[PDB]
Amino acid sequence: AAQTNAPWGLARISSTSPGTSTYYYDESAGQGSCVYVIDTGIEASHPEFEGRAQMVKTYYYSSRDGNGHGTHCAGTVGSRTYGVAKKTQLFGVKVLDDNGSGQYSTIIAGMDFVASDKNNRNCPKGVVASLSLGGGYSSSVNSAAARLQSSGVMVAVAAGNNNADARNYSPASEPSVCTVGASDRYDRRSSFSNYGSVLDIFGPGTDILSTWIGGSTRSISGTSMATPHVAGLAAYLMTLGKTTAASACRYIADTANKGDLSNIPFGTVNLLAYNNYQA
Ligand SMILES: Fc1ccc(C2=NNC3=NCCN3C2)cc1F
Repeated sequence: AAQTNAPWGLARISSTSPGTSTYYYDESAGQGSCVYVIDTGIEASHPEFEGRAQMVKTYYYSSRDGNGHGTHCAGTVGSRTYGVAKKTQLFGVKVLDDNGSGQYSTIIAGMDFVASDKNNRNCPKGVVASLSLGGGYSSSVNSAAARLQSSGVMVAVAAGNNNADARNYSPASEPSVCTVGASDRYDRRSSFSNYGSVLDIFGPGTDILSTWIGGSTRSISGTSMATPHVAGLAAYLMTLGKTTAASACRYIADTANKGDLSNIPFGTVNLLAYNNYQA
C-alpha cells in the first residue's frame, strides 16, 4: 500500500532516504494487534481512529483527553492518516492529568494494569505499549516497565527531551524495554533528544503531524512523538509475523537504517527505525 502526501515521519520509516513523502507498508497494517497508549487519554471519537480506539482505564475524574498529548501519540501509532499501523486496536490508559502530569505511583499502577488487562483483550498478533512519558531515575518505575515487558508486551518508551544522557531518566534507563530517541526530517538528531548507551533506536520526533483533541490536527515535537512511531512499527511487524513482543526492539534495531543520522554522540546507537517494506 502507498499513502501519498504522508507526514514526513511515516515516509521516513518506509524509506532508505530522507526527503520523500509517500508511506509504503503492507496492507495487513497491524490488524489483529493492540497498542496501549499510556498517557493523558485518547479522544476515541476522532474520525481518524475509525472506531478502533477506546479508553480502558483512568485514574482521574474523566477518561477524556483534556490535553491532546495522548491523542497525538495515539494518532501516530494508529490513525488512518497519521499512523504507522493503520488497522491496530488502540487502548487508552489515562495516567496523566489534563496538564500532562502524574504521580509515579499512578504510572506504575497503569503499567501493571496493562500487563493484566491484555488478558481481557483480543490481540492475536501481539500487544505493544507506548509510554511517551518520563522523569528522573527511579528503580521502581524501571521495574514496572520491566514487568510489563516480561509479561509479553513490547514496551517502547521515550528517551526524554533533556539533551542529556538518558541513563538518569526513567523508564528510559530500563535496559529491557525499547528506549526511543528523536530525529528530524533531515536525519539530524533532534536538538532536545536525549542520548546515551541505553537508547535502542531513533524515530521521527521533530515536527510530527498527528491527531489532536476537538477533532483537530497539529504538529508537535518530542521524543514523545518518536516513541509511537516505534510502537506502531512493532505492532505492524508483529502482525506480519516477523518478530515477537520479546524480540521486537532487537529486531527493529537489527533492521534499522544504520549510520544515517547526524549529531549522534559517540557511544549512542546510530539506528533509525525502518519497516523494510518492499512494495
Ligand atoms: F544534512 C542536511 C542537508 C540539507 C539540509 C537542508 N536545510 N533546509 C532545507 N530546506 C529545503 C531543503 N533543505 C535542506 C539540512 C540538513 F541537515
